[PDB]
Amino acid sequence: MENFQKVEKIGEGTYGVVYKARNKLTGEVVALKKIRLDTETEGVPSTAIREISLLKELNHPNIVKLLDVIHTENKLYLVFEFLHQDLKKFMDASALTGIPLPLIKSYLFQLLQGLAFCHSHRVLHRDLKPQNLLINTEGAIKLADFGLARAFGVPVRTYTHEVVTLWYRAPEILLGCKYYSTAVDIWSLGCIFAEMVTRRALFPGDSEIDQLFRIFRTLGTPDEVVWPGVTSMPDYKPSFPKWARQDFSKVVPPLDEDGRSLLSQMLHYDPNKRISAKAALAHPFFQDVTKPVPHLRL
Ligand SMILES: CC(C)=CCNc1ncnc2[nH]cnc12
Repeated sequence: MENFQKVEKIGEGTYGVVYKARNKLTGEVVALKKIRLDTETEGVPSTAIREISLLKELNHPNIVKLLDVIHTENKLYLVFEFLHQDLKKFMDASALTGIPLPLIKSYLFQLLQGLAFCHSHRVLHRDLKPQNLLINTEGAIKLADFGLARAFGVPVRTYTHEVVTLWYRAPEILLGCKYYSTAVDIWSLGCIFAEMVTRRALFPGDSEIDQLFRIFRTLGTPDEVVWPGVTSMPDYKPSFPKWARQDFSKVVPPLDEDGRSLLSQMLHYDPNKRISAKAALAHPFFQDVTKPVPHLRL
């Protein structure tokens, strides 16, 4: 765009390149995202424009602010508030010592607040992953790209030919449910929570079926007792191997009883039984939550 001076390429997201750019008028550094490469023949649907415009109104201190929407030359650029680091980078940087529990608890608490806010307005993210969880020097964490999947139906091989991670995908999505709920976001967060604690991805599948079988090997193959209606799901197959559920004490050491209790509720098979963001904020796990300052050198 021309009202901005790019100052860097922050990377390549799901929808296009993300640049660090300086707004020439204001002088504020912002995150500029050019949307959808190649696949955009129509002239940018009025429908995505309308969904996006709605997001401009969704403001919360734990939601990365959508500053502007620029449909120029029949192209779309979303201007977001800029944050210096994402959680993926931070975790890689805390690989040897781990992220302290107090920090983990504060980050989870703030994430659940942003989520409860979006969920109350019937807005879903549906593509939560460490990469779109941004952190700053004050101890805050914010959810990036909330509601965009609804605007632009999420693909796997990006314009950069990159393969979209399935590691945080909820089982109802993997089994073909097309009317997914706010529960999908809680499943993803449960997975990110377990990853922060153990310093290893919970379910690093490399194909849809590998993703699903890794979930089954750990949580047990779902049946009609734990998930009523599972066997009627589109991609459900009577030929799925039947695996037993493992003990969470073995899955997420050394998380204490409160954390494991919370995690198991975030990881319920049945989307309807899964804990909501709102109820999770009330869990005993957060009784001693604080807001500590992270360790980052930019
Ligand atoms: C390309 C990508 C995966 C990196 C992280 N994204 C972001 N990085 C930095 N500032 C931002 N503001 C909005 N989104 C932001």
